[PDB]
Amino acid sequence: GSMSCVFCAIVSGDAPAIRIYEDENFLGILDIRPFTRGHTLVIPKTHTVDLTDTPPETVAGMAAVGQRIARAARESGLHADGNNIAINDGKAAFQTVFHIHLHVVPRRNGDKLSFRRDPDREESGRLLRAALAQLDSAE
Amino acid sequence: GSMSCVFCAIVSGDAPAIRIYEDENFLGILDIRPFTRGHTLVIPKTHTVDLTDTPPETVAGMAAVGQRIARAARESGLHADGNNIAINDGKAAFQTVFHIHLHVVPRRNGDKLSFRRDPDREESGRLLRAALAQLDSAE
Ligand SMILES: Nc1ncnc2c1ncn2[C@@H]1O[C@H](COP(=O)(O)O)[C@@H](O)[C@H]1O
Ligand SMILES: Nc1ncnc2c1ncn2[C@@H]1O[C@H](COP(=O)(O)O)[C@@H](O)[C@H]1O
Ligand SMILES: [Zn+2]
Ligand SMILES: [Zn+2]
Repeated sequence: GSMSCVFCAIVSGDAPAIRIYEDENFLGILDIRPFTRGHTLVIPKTHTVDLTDTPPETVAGMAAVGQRIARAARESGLHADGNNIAINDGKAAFQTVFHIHLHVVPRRNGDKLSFRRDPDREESGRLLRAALAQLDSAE
Repeated sequence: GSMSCVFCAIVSGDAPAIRIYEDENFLGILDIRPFTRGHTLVIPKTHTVDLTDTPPETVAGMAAVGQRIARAARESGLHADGNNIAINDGKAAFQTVFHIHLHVVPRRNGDKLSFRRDPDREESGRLLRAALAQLDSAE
């Protein structure tokens, strides 16, 4: 899977990513074509393609991780006032990487975003990791 | 809550909706301003506002229900080839109803959708309910 799927390769540590979150089942990385700074992908470590073949428990967990990252962005040095959470199920819904995943796109009041390059993704990653660490400390 | 929040009112049976799904914790209804036919909102029966105050278990479950509706749309007479799942967390992310909810927007190959009126929402509801009933029978 690692040699044929870029998200499997990243999960296996065989392809590069700016990683911001990881647990037993999910990996959160920065998108390489961010809509906004801190645009994050939540990627189940098991390869399935979309909503037709992904266990509900995986979709459920992916959403929960997405929430955690959303909360972090809102308290982070990226100054998020909100977030768009998205799953693009199938090619007709804009799917281009055929390993299921969920987007967390940080938003800011008056950002005039319409639905793609971050001047310093490493900084955005560091800010999100610091915010996630802070949420962890508070619990 | 029912008199001050339109989604609470719908959950309480105090305001109209075309309902397509219901369990102990969630209600799925047709959006009144659909992006596509069968555009569905999944609404937790408990009122919370966004990702900052909604229990993770609720976000997780909302996503699972959204998946079920997505799968139904794909096998339905609305002919969905895919779906966009969205949560708009906060006003900065386009939130306009301040009771947390999740969008399932059916998509079709070559539909040229860009991110709003259904000629027959009752028909779209009937088609989704029939597809959901069919998924239930298969399990
Ligand atoms: N190697 C990669 N690392 C990080 N993000 C990626 C990589 N390849 C593709 N993406 C992103 O994954 C998303 C896939 O699109 P979609 O399938 O519509 O969610 C896009 O936003 C891409 O920019
Ligand atoms: N009474 C209602 N019944 C069904 N859908 C509604 C109603 N009022 C608002 N909506 C929809 O709820 C969504 C709220 O926007 P957002 O908060 O961005 O998800 C919009 O797509 C509205 O068209
Ligand atoms: Zn994969
Ligand atoms: Zn409410």
